[PDB]
Amino acid sequence: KAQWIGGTSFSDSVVITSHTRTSMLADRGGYVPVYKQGSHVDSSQPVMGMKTPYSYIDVNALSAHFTPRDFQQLLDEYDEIKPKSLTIAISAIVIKDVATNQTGTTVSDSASGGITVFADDSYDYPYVLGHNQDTLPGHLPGENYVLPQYGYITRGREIDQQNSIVAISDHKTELFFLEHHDAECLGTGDHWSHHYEFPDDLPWRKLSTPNQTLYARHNPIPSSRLAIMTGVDNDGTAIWKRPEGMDVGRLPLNYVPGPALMMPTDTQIRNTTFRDPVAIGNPATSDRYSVAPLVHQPWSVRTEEWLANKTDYAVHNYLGGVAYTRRKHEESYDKHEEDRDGRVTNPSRVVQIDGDLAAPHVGHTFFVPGHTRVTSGGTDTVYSPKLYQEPVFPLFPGAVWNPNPLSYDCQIWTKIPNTECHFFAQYPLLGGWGVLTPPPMIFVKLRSQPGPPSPGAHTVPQSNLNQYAIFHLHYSMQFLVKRRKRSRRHNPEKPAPFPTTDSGRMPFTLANSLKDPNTPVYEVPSDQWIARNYSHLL
Amino acid sequence: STPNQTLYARHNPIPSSRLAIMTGVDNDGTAIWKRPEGMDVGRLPLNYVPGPALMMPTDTQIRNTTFRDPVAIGNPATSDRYSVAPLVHQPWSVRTEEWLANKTDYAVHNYLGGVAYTRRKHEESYDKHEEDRDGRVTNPSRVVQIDGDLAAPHVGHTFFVPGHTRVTSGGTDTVYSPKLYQEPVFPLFPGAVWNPNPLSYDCQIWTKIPNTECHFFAQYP
Amino acid sequence: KAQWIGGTSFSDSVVITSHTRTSMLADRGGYVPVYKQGSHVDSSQPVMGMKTPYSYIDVNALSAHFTPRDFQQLLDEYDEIKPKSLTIAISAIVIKDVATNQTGTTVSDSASGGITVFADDSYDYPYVLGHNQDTLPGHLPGENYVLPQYGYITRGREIDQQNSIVAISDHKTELFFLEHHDAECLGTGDHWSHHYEFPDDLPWRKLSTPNQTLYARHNPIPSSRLAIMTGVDNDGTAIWKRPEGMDVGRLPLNYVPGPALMMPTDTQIRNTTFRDPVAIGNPATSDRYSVAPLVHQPWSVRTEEWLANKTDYAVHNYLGGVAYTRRKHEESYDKHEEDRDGRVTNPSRVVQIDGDLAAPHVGHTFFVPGHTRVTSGGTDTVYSPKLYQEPVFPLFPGAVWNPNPLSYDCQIWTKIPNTECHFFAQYPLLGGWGVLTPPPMIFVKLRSQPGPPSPGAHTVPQSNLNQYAIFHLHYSMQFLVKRRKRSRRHNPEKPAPFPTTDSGRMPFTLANSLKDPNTPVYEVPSDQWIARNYSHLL
Amino acid sequence: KAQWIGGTSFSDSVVITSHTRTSMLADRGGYVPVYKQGSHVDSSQPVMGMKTPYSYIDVNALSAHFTPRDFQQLLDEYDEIKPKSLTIAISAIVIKD
Repeated sequence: KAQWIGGTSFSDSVVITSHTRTSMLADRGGYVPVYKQGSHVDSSQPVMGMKTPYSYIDVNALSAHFTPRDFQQLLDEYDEIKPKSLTIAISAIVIKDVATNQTGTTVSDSASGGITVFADDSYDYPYVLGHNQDTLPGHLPGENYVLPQYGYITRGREIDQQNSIVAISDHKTELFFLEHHDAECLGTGDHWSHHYEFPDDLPWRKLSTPNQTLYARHNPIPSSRLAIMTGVDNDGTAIWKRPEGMDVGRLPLNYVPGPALMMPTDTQIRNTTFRDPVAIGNPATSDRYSVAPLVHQPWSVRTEEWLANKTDYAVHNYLGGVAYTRRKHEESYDKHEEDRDGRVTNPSRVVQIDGDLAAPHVGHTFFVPGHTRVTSGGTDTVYSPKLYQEPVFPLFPGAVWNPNPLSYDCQIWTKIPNTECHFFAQYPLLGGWGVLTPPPMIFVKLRSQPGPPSPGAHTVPQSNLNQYAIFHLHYSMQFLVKRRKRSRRHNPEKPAPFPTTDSGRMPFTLANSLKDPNTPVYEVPSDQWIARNYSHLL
Repeated sequence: STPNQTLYARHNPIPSSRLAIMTGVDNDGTAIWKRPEGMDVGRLPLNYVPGPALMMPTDTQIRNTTFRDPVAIGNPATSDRYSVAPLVHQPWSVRTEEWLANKTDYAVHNYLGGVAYTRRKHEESYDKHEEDRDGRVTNPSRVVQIDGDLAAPHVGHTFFVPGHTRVTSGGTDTVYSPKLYQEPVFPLFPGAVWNPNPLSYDCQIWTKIPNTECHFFAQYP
Repeated sequence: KAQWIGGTSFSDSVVITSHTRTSMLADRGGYVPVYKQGSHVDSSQPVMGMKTPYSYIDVNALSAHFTPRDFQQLLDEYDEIKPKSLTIAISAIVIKDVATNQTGTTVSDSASGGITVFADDSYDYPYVLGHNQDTLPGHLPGENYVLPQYGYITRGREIDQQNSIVAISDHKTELFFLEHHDAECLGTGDHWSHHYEFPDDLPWRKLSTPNQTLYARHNPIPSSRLAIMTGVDNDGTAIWKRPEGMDVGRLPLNYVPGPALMMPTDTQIRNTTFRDPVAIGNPATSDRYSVAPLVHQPWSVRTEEWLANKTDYAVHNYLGGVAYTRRKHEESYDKHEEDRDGRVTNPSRVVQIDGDLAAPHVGHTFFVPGHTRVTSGGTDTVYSPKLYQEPVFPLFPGAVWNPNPLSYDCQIWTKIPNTECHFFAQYPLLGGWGVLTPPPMIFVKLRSQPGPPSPGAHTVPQSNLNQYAIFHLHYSMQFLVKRRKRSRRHNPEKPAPFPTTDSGRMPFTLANSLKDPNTPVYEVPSDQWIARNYSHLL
Repeated sequence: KAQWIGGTSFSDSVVITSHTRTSMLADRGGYVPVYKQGSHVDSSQPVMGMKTPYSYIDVNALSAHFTPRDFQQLLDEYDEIKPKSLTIAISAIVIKD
């Protein structure tokens, strides 16, 4: 009994989304390492790497599970979505044989073919899901999903021999043969499904924007009963000032904002580019590795211009911010690999509208007193210290922040690195939900059929029979949700902005022709859809 | 057991990322984006940052002058201080294999603020040698990690060479030239991952968490 | 229900190792004898031989069952491994048809094909397993295992007619048609498994090195209470000497070493080579047959040089020693058959570190008294007898020795020849475990499909349809093991040396490129891994 | 019943290490304070201190509990050691004059 699965079901409790897509297994070569030496002149760093004949299914995004309309209803009626479960089923396996002839390529069923699939419930192989690498089902059903090959990075002893750093691999090099593991041989007419359930421990990710500025919550009517020290006068007077309720910037507050990198966003107009936005490394010029979204901050802020409420607001993209690259939708001969070093035009930028818990901000202590009169001219040296602008405002004990919202393309989960102690790891900087035990990587490969054996004559094994498998991939995921409790207010509350396409056409639809009749162009919004829809009092 | 993988390289070297990091702005507001390939380990945006780090110099100063104290939170310009020596969980000393033909004796780098167990005298008679004062100790056990660490030894928070930040670029409100790229003490952020120091064979087994109102990760001394 | 089997499981009691490999059955010709006449000028000796259309599976090595890492953990945590069981399962049988055309070779499934497999539980066919002949699964999964053809040697009446000896075969010639025996026809979608259990009588083979020199075990403090006769003085004085405890060489001992051949190892530098190392034969020059590892001794000893503790120790290879030939790992067009007479460069030499129960030794009675004064000048003749150096120190009643350790490539079992009386046969000189009833030879052959029958016209049967079978071969083996009881000692005990590759790269890993980009080179240690890891008091 | 205790026992679950050592109690003086004044020129900082006639037993190290070989096997076969318990017994007290 194979049934095509699809459609979503909303309930008050739970959201159940189901897709099915024809998938393909290319024949992947045998285990091959990919060793790319690093260079200190560039930013390259040595990777030992491995490539595997196996291929896995990466279903991890919201965009995969929620149809755009299903993502719309998600926000309208709900708040606090948390993922509950994930099923994946391979079914309708059919394995073609590609026979290359001078006549031509003739594909024909192989009644004898098979595929071999298994999942890691033991997490015993390098867990490659959740790093936001583009292997996903195309947004369009009817766009075949060709399963990504599986590979994994491993490190050796990494030495700086010269301008170029190389890994000699005399340690810590691992070779995982997935061949050696219990897997389930499948063949035409076999159904393999793997059900999985996220921890109950996952946090509820709010779908709604905080109402109030963090630092302005109080009664504008009364004066405070506290007196902040403004500064000293008349040599030791230490004048005190009692802030009125209205004074929002000046009122002492119980709870500080979360951390901030206070990075420049389009404040540098200079044509020069940062090699890397934020990188914790210990080479003056020798090397580095980025920590890009090092904090939970808007990657890009709307920041409405003021020229008569300019129609196109200036969108500020913070260095270290991240934008989802728009995939090519059934796009033929536009691959345009000739653009190198991965320059990407017009990515989805995840622009927040500055409904943030706290306005975008950059200076830890910004003030203009003049000298601090401790370390005032300089400390013990020529070094002029305790400079007022301090980058990276740090996390203090009393503190409050919200992580990034859920973009429609946001990754759903990721694997909290297996490590002794971790801190707020449940909120990944880059995505939805850190999980200790994630959805297993489901490894699939064509059962290899070798060619005719030689009578021990030339000792070169004939290449495997060229063949490929195509199958339905059922993947259903259940989300726990809570219907929104509307703030009880007398105002109609302006909805989150409906998506906008550069084209001006409706988003997530097939446009007839963009300078072609041939194929329709599926249109995605100019910017990343953000799951934050309605205010809620903080 | 030692962690296998570099923190920042865990992913499939085969695919390109589906994210685009902003590399920098061009042509006055172009804001060029770059999609890192899977292989690019340093350049790939990551969900989980390293733990804190003091980025202290280890044998990079060759100067015969010595630090009175390695790390000390105190509020006297010259009046007083008290050390916080192993202020973070970091290798106290890293092996850091030399490269001269894979030199047989690797240069062991001892981070200031690192700590080494003093070798006790084993039934050692009349070698007490108290005449050496101020507790100068020769050849202590240095707890040298081999740099199998979760993340390689590292020192700069934001290290880059753009030129001016073009916020507080020449200076802030003053002559003070601010937001200097090298920031010491890379701080603990909300998403973060680290491992505490391993268990040396001489490592103390327990300690008493000070009786105090609120403590943070006190279970790992 | 066919499931791919793999992975190992360690327990305190038992080790269970499982592999699965795509296998192939070539079409082997009909029964053909191979008769090679012998020559007395050379060492050749006549063999009647037989070749069979059948093919068998030889799974016998440790390297097959234990993944290198699984062999590592074997030593770290265990001692005394003994083999418990062996399962073999053929499954996922698929039988291609090779159609040769002027167009080209087109393989296509044959829904009608079959294979015919059976096992000898009666040992009624010549048992060919366990002689260390290279038919084994390649170390790399993904290296197809093409089952070896089956053949057997038989002897006739062997006469020296001339310089060349020939077997006339007027006796003792046997013809085994495996066709005539009960076997199980298999076809696409059939599962055939054969479970087997070693005797309980097998000895525990220690994985740990003896601590103490055999001849030095005693209290260094006391003097002995025995007096050895050193020699006679003053014409009949017969001076006696009481050895002190420290004197290890001179102290009389209850238990002698095992046998020894005291063979020269690299002491001959001469370019001349031994035709055969050790051969019990009765032809002055007419003929011989080797007994190569005639005793349990180190085949090769490390024997550390002294030049400032020279980094590369001089490895001494005892004549009659044996070394495992390194197989070519997915190695293409390096077959290099042009090297003839089987000259092999750089085999795995099974080098012991001289942790032996007794140091390497060569002289039975070595002494320099001068004449024995029995048979002193000569015996009854010119022959000068009872020469002090006696080769082949013999096994005496009180005696103690250890057999060779278990190399990672060591064969697991062998069949004790069916014979009236045998002596210590349970320890094969060359390998792991002699067994009375070994794992059955599992004979497999393609079910033969003849070509179109002629209308009795040319009376030459059309060749069989060219076809070959490929299938999964599950082979699981269980080992009984005992966790090590650590010698209770205050010292950390230096581990057995980790493997070393000539390349310097980590052993048992895929190296990217050796002067090629094309395929990775799987790297095996310079010398045979030895299963002896930690000392234990003897 | 006084028995000399020693030796370690490894199990899959738990590691049990035992040592026994002849110990001595010196006669320690009465309560004495040690007051060392601090100096800003140096790094010295004032400590009031106290010294007690009492003496305590500090058993706290891994090296104390794990014999080097017992520490070796610890690593070879195990991971994730956490301390479970600690017993201390004074016995065979004999007091010289």
